[PDB]
Amino acid sequence: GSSGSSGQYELYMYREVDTLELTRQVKEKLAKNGICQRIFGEKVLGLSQGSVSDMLSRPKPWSKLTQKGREPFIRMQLWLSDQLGQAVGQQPGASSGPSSG
Repeated sequence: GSSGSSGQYELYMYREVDTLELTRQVKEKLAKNGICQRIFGEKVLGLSQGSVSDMLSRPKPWSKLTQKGREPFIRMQLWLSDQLGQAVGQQPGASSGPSSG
């Protein structure tokens, strides 16, 4: 009977989603936890820091996204429920400030 539950991307290979409400749900769940959507994009989604910014700010509809364009949105959809519980516990140790002298 009920057999999957975490809802792997194979559901979304066929069916459509509201990419605007998806990015919304994601942005909220991240904000509710003080997660920088940048580092989420970098690690979880796997995307460049500006590419994911443009994504979450001004997505395209599912109908525009090809399979390679849906990949980050799929990982977004999963992460909502799935949380992708590999591993947590490491910030990016590093920083810089400007200098001129």
